[PDB]
Amino acid sequence: MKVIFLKDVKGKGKKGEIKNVADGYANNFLFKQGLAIEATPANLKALEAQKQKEQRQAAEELANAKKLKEQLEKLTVTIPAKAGEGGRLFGSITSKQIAESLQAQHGLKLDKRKIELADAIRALGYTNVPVKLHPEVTATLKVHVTEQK
Amino acid sequence: MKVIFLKDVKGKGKKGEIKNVADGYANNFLFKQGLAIEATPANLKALEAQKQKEQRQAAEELANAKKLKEQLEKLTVTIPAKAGEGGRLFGSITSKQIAESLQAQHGLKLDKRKIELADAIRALGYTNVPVKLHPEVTATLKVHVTEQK
Repeated sequence: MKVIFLKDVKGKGKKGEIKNVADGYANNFLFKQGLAIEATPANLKALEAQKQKEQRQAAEELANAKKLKEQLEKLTVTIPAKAGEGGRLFGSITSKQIAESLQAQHGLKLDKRKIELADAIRALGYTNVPVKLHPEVTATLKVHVTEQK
Repeated sequence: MKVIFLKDVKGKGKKGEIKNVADGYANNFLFKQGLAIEATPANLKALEAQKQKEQRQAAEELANAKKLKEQLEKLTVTIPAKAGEGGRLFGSITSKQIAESLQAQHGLKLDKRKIELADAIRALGYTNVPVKLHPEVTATLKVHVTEQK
């Protein structure tokens, strides 16, 4: 009996792992723990549709990360800050500030989790910060810390 | 008369811009300044071959930048340095040092031009530096500056 696996596969085979399972056992265990479903020509086409949309989405996303990477690499975030000791800052500029100045000045709302800053910026000057927009899309954000007051 | 443009097009149409130019004029001016060539069925197939190889290459490159991006994001460059003044360095760690420590410790020979460091690192700690491996492939290099002596 052909079956559409809903869960127990390589994690969640819900994508559409269609395998011919033993009838009965299928409807006695798999079908019992919601693991699989009847490979009816409806729930087969209906599966195809979901896989087709998941594939479209994944592609929109990638395409978006790519356009977004282009917007970012033309910018320059400007974060002014109180410094003294040879350019050295009083506090530290971190991912939230950078994320905020980016929204405020460039109209971009980016999750601070994507701003791959390691150690918090603690000095006046320019810093190129990497931004992980997607598994295979990283952009360089130029950050500029200027002395205020 | 069909002609294979060798130069004067959008920069260098040498890719294979095959256009039907007026016979005579072609062989009197274009053919004269090496701009175009006879669209013979040999120099047409021979063009196809070059376009086909240029397309293969461009793809190898991209594929390589992508694998290379994976190798880099697993590393951690360790550059020790003389510091004093509250972690502050005596000199500055720049792209050449980073490039060198990368070769020396990880067996990777990368052009320092790809290490998108802005202002030279002048303090002990960790710094994520962007690396432009290709027009659309950037990786994050984690750099670790440790106090020596």
